[PDB]
Amino acid sequence: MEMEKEFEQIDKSGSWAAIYQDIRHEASDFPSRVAKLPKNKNRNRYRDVSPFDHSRIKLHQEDNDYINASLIKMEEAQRSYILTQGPLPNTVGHFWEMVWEQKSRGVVMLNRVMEKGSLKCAQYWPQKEEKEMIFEDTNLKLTLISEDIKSYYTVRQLELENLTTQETREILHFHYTTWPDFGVPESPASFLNFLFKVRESGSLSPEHGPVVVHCSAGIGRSGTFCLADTCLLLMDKRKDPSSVDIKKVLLEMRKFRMGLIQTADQLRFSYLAVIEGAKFIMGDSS
Ligand SMILES: CCc1oc2cc(S(=O)(=O)Nc3ccc(S(=O)(=O)Nc4nccs4)cc3)ccc2c1C(=O)c1cc(Br)c(O)c(Br)c1
Repeated sequence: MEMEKEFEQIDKSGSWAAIYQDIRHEASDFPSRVAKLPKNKNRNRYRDVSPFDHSRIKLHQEDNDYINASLIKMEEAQRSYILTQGPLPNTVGHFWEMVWEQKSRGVVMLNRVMEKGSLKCAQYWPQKEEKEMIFEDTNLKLTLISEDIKSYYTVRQLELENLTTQETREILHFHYTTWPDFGVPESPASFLNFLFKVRESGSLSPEHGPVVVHCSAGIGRSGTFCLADTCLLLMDKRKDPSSVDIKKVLLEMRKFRMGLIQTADQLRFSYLAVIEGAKFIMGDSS
């Protein structure tokens, strides 16, 4: 397995930061003019994380169509993802409008609402069945249907209702709750399990709109999720799985949203996830 030995090489040489800087300097740079318009400043959580104009998700409202969200299209893998920031108190309605308009079936959340004593995103889903949320600005209603709390993640069934047309849709919320406040998980086992539970739900499948994936900024943990998913799918599709180059896949995804994978530790973790996921498939039973 050519990837595992590249991993040992980099580890032995302690050159993860070196590899990561090469990726940073090779990464695409495209205009992000809409994101920097002054009227949009309170729609962005971070000054330096903007969607490229060419891949940004547009809301269907003539008013202001801006949301900090990007479409990542992986042609060969036939996967699409929407990566977005954790919603702000003033953008929770826009977030659910995007979910509605894009026909998404799943929302993947990779952070806790509070980490390190600070708020990382708004509480944007209801916490009790009988206390639904209404987003008056985008005319949507959100009801908690069920909630299944597991050791490393929680899954919620939500009902989204378009109050204007009275159409309703079932949305699955996949909430990974155990990413550490600092650094990355020591083992990728629970993260890979989570990813494949999202897969089995149908939320990544082509009959639905793109999954919505977010963390704090929508580039770091979120990038690790998409990169691992796409790499593992490509290894199943190609005649030669060892031809999959995680660095090249990462650079292709960075054509669609800047900053994916924020630290050298996240880069190493992404390799480790792909390697261990591959090895699990090679020993798979049935
Ligand atoms: C490929 C995705 C996946 O990758 C994983 C890696 C681990 S791991 O971190 O503990 N590493 C690991 C663990 C075990 C093995 S193994 O040698 O025991 N191979 C297999 N045993 C049963 C089936 S396959 C090889 C590597 C654990 C769990 C998974 C995992 C799953 O949790 C998982 C896999 C599939 Br396929 C699946 O349909 C679902 Br649902 C979950």
